Amino acid sequence: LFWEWNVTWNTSNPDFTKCFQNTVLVWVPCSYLWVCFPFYFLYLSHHDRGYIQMTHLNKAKTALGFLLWIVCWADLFYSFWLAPVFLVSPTLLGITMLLATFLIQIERRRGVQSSGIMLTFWLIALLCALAILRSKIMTAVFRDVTFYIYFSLVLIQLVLSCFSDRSPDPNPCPESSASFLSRITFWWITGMMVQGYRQPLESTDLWSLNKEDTSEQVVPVLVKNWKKECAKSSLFKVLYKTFGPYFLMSFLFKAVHDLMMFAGPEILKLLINFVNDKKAPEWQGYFYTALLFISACLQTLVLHQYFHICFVSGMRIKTAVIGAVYRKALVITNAARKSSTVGEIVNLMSVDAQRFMDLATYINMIWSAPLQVILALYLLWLNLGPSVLAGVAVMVLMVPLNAVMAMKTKTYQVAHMKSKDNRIKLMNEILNGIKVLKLYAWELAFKDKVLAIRQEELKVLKKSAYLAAVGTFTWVCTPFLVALSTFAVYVTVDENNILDAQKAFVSLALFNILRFPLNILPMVISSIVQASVSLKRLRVFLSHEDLDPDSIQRRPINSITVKNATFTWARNDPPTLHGITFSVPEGSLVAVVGQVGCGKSSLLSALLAEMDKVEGHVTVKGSVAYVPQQAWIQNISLRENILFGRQLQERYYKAVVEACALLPDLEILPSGDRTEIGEKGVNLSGGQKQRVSLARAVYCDSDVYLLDDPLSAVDAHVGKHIFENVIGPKGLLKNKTRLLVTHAISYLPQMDVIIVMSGGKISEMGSYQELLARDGAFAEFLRTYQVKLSVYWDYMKAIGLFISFLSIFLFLCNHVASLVSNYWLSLWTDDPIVNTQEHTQVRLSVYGALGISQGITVFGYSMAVSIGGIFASRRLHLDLLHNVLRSPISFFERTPSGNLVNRFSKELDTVDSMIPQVIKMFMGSLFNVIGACIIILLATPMAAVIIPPLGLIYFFVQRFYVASSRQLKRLESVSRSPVYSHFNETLLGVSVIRAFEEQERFIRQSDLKVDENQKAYYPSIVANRWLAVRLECVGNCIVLFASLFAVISRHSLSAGLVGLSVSYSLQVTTYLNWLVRMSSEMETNIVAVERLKEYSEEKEAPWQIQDMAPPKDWPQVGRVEFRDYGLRYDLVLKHINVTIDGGEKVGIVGRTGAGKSSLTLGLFRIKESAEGEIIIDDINIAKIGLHDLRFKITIIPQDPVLFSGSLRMNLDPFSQYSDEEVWTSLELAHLKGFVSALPDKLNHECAEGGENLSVGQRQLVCLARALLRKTKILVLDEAETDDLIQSTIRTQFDDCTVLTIAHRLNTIMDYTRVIVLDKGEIQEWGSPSDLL
Ligand SMILES: CCCCC/C=C\C\C=C/C=C\C=C/[C@@H](SC[C@H](NC(=O)CC[C@H](N)C(=O)O)C(=O)NCC(=O)O)[C@@H](O)CCCC(=O)O
Repeated sequence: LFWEWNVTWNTSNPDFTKCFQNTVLVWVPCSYLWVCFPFYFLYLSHHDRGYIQMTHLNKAKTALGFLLWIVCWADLFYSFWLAPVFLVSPTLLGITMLLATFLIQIERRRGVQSSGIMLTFWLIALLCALAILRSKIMTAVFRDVTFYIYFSLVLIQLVLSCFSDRSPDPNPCPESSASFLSRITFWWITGMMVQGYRQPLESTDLWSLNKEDTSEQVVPVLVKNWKKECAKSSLFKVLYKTFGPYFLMSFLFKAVHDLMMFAGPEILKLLINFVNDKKAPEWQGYFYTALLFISACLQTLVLHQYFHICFVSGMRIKTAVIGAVYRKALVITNAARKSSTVGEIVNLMSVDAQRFMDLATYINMIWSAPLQVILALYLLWLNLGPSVLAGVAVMVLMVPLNAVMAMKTKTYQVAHMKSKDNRIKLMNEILNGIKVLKLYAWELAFKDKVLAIRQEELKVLKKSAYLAAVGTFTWVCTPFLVALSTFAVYVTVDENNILDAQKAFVSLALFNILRFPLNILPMVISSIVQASVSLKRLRVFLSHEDLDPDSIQRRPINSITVKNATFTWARNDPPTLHGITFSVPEGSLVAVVGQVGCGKSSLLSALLAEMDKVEGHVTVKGSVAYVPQQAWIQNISLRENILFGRQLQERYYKAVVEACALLPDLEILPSGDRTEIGEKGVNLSGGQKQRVSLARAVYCDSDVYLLDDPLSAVDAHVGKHIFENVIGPKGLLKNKTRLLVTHAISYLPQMDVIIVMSGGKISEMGSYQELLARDGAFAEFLRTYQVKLSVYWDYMKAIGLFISFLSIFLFLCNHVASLVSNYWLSLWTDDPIVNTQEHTQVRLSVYGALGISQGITVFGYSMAVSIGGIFASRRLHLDLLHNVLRSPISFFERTPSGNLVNRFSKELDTVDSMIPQVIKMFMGSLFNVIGACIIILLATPMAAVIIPPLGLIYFFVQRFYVASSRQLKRLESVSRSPVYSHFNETLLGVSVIRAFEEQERFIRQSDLKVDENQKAYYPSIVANRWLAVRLECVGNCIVLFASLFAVISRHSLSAGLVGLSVSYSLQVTTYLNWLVRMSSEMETNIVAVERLKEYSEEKEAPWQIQDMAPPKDWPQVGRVEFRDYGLRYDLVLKHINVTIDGGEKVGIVGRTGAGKSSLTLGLFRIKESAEGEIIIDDINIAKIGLHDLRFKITIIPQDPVLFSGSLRMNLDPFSQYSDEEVWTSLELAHLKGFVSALPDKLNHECAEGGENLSVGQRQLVCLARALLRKTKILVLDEAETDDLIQSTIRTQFDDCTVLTIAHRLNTIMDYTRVIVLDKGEIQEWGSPSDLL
């Protein structure tokens, strides 16, 4: 009377036995709350949130828990008033009920608004009660009424448990306040999604993070663990175990998900067996159908809990890594600073942290993928037998083959990356010197130079396309690669074996499962190798030696005290300052004096605890303001540069700004002091950078100032003014202890104390007059001296219509072939079993041929698609480059250089890497979903009525997801860049920050910048889970209906038709979610194509008109004639009617604001003539093509910008002039001695802008360019080597006509026929003799 099959599996009324009802159905819920409870105290204790108040809901639940216990014990009372189960079961139920009410009580105490255990437990109890209820109502007072009361109370308790209790910024994330049901299905983001449909998302209306995802909590925890280990020993992975306890729930969730996923094919086997057998009740089939849907729903909920936990752990890992690296960068010693690069360190933060999030999502595969394949193997084995091994051998041949590919893809990126940077380093060199480049027609040469690098880069992309082809091939047809071999061996080995519907289709479903773990595991292994590579970098960085923090005694308010102190720049390097001793009293001006490399700047570095103190005692008293030699400028506005995170005082600020003589600099700058100075914003001259640095130090109002050569780049008058109003005894810092490093004698007599040193050693310090009287070292020193479809059509044109249509045809052929192969397997399964099947050889051969066609087609579209991607990228980059180069300088000056150089990099990276792969994934998923839907209706046509409900809801999520995700996927991208770009700045001014003691402010700044990025990132990773849960639920509904419609119509179809319909239904779930994701990725990445075709409407005079082309000797004499010239800019140039005769030296004089320089722009047609007819000799300029005239006229600009490469490519990019001409021109440019000195001869590799070369040399190289050009018309733009360049321009260019715009009248006096420009008009036209 406990368990039989007659009343439970062979009867049309599926009733449970009486004993089963009273034993197992009651042991399930009571025992469910018994194994988790002891484990629930762990969570309830470790995690606390206060206590919830006394509410009616909490009490209602507690009172019903008391009554429920009574009712269950009331049964024991009546039993006490024969059957053994009538004693233990009621008491056990009462006791577990007493545990339930105690649990809601303690959950109130521990502050859990919504409970998961107190919901699943009631759900399980309800289902058990429902089963007994149905049985008890089918049986029909004494003990039944107690059960009805129990069931009603349990139902009301379950309904109550759904509501969220009262709680223990104006925009907190609803993560914490959401109930259990909302947390399971991620419903709390729905509003944020739906708002994303009408109200465009902004960084302000974004949620704030939780307390578990903020830098202030995640970073100090990892820092403490890192400190504990170092002192304990310093290994690293040991520390990452801290994330383990949280990451541990991922283990349980993945373990549950694996079994839940494998419960699918078993139910499919049961269903196929049911359809095969005629003598079976319909309720049996309905049971399997409902069980499959329940299993799928539990699987998806568990999987998306696992994924969310895994993603949150990775985000925390990134946050902790960023925080730890930033906090360490402020403490590492000098040698460690130089051990890396301000560049590599930033790249370490940018790459290692991202790799950790990238790894986290699939690190669990190392233990899950093996189980997800091994368990399938055993299921396949018991289904088929030994023939499985012959299949798995192919699986063996798949892992290494797939791994080597993942090995190649790992390395090819490197060969691509170094090729990309080499391009992007060159493009800036083009963009910085665009005017000089387009002054004498270097557009083509540099275009070809860039295109060569582009081709070298595209070779690697072609190789990566060939690799990704095999990768996709394996991913797509690994299931069938296994299936064909396994079925062939199974049929061939033995004649007696019969392949029915259940074997073939359950094995096919199992292979569909095997597909994922097989092809993800090598990718996980490669990612682990990369992460372990990055771990070594993080180890060697975090383990760096921090500089002694107490080396310098910083006593709060004899001002500076040094006795017998020797300092080093490294532990093993020799001392730089040997045995220094000096006492600087309060409010005294001390000047450090020495030669180059003496040790002056080292003294100020040592007073800031930047040098490594090998011995001594330093007692700097009070706050220190450091003015470094190399000025550190924050990208913030000039006002905040001077303020330096300090309260603004209008009177003090306005006293500081002009005392540094920053008023003219404020005037020239556009926005004044609100202008964005720094590398990214407006560039500033060195002297201006010094003034701002000094102004910042003066505003900081310290007592001790360390001025490491503040007046190096300021002019003599500006320097004297600054010293008078700032550093001098009658300036701003009169009472401040100033210690200045100088090599200028002009202010030395005003200094109170002069510390003169030699070779890092104190050498007879003293006051100026006393030192002069002593006549020693100081005397010697003094004596020394919604995307539109048009974008998609444009991209498909860029690929090429033939390639695009061929790729589309090959997908259709691949997917039709796969569908036909599966249908053929379905026909094979249900064949006359005439003892076995006789079509075996024929059907096996046909199935093999279809699969070979499938594989050949798959490798086909990828190759076409992948090659089409390369073709489109090549054409897009070429078009962009041609449009930019042909564009006038007005674009360059109007559009920011940063925005333009963004597309030359990010857009090309997107088109080169992301777009083709996303198209492949999107179209593969779309065709798989369409094919599965097609098969569903082929097997069950009545499933068409299920389309409208799903097709509506699928329409909504698809409409709600992409409209919102594109915002977040953008909001994150624009927010992660300010993080690293901040760190770089912090890395440039570590010494300044430590001197001002502003570590904490920058720590908070970095924490805030990381938190903003996380705020942008977390909603996206929750939107992924939201979308996936919705679409997986849709897929589970479609599997439910597809199985149900086969069950109801099992007398018209075959288990094979069922086997195929349900098997494809199981595939629909994992493909709908990826289809919508890939639609989102397409709608986000295809905008890059629009950004690339933006400059399509490139606009300058067509080069080489070839219709009015001039003769070879166009400047026959060089007769220039400005005939009523007017230059628009309202008119800078106006009423210009001048004539410069051939071979007549002519200069242009004028003040700032005149049309002097603009006149040169007129000669080279930089700006089109608003009204003018400039004619050289007998030919109009406006008619001639640009290149022609730009080649026949030469210019020596203000600052010659030398381009990266060899000197010969600088002189002659086209290599048109012979080597003898280059040598002669270089000799004639007073450069033969220097140019012969480089070991590379003419191939000297000059860096960006010729940093290695001096300014004089670069000027002479530009003169050499002009001389090598050998043209009759030459223009000069004048600002030490002036004597040399002036003599050289006066030496052999007397034959040629030279215009000269000089800000100095001394040189212009030599040139006859001076033209003076007052405000664009010709004020005077005649020789300098007539001028005076
Ligand atoms: C892509 C292969 C090359 C191209 C092949 C051509 C066409 C293939 C057809 C369909 C494409 C996609 C199929 C399934 C997704 S499936 C998405 C993936 N897997 C799961 O959803 C986990 C479920 C799985 N069954 C398991 O074992 O847990 C995942 O981790 N999602 C995380 C998230 O939600 O963000 C995988 O591609 C994701 C892996 C992508 C990757 O890391 O390269």
